[PDB]
Amino acid sequence: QIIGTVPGVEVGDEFQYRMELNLLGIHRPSQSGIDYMKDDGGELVATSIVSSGGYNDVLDNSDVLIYTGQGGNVPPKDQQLVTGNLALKNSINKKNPVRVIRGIKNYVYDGLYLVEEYWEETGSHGKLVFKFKLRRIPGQPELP
Amino acid sequence: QIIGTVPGVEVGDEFQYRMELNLLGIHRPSQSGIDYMKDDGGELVATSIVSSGGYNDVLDNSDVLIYTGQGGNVGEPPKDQQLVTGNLALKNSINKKNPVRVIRGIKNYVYDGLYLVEEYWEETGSHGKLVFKFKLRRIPGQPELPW
DNA sequence: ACTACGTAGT
DNA sequence: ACTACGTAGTT
Ligand SMILES: [Mg+2]
Repeated sequence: QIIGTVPGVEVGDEFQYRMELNLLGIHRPSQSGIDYMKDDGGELVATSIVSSGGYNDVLDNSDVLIYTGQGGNVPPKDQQLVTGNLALKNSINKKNPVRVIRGIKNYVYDGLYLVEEYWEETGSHGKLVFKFKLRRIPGQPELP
Repeated sequence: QIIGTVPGVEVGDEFQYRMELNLLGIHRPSQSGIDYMKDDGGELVATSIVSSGGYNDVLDNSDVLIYTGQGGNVGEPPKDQQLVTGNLALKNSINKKNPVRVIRGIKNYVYDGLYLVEEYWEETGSHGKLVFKFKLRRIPGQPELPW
């Protein structure tokens, strides 16, 4: 469970399957968009996320990414501040890097990001959704 | 769609996940336990099976394997398994006497070698619905798997 | 647009 | 036993 850059894995590096990410230690979950662990105080923190179209994420060509939280069937219900969602929230204060893998060879490693903030939105269904603002840490190579 | 031994793939060779099997040409389906094709005459035949715990397969340490058919919600309202697709392929493979690759789950999968399908039968489970069982015997003369 | 012994953590 | 940004081959 590495935080930050993983040996041998360069920005721009591509992969065909979620499990290749698992093998390399990039992203563990087979399916879940968010991977996390415990810190040196047992609070949850985020290590990596996947944005592959599973939700309505905002992936322009900028250093900022809006990542939707997980859950809530997205019969609709409120997303919840536990697990990955929680991990991501905590990662704002912890200011730790988070690997970002983007879907498109179906996945590219996008580099490191910090979680700057989060908020709740209320969708059409009437239920709660989380949104996380991640900014790409400066100084890294660029992905075409 | 190869029948029998696949180049480079030796008995005892291990694999972490199912798509690796697909890549090597060992077992094509992403999820399904049975892989098949059509023969010179367009009848279905089986090429490989996976036994990973998805059902109640009998996997002692012998040359004989009891493999459960697919379907019927058995891995969700119970119903009769049906003699089509893989099940059918496996049935036909009894007469055709062709080898079938066997991959066993446990690095989560091992190649177990080649087997022949010797017979099949129907069982009636508690639910009251039909299930197929296939008796496969390991072809003699192959290396052995540790266990 | 389906069936399907997927698959890694609560 | 459930949760969850998973996949091939349509036989
Ligand atoms: Mg069909």
